[PDB]
Amino acid sequence: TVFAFASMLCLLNSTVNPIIYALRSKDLRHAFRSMFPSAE
Repeated sequence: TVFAFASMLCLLNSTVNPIIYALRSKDLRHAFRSMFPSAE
């Protein structure tokens, strides 16, 4: 689904990435705001 990539990129990238997350660690950045349970 490269379209999902181009989309997430156009979105998650253009709207927040060329600042700090860039794209590395982004994987955790949003997942953190969308996944991290903080159990341990």
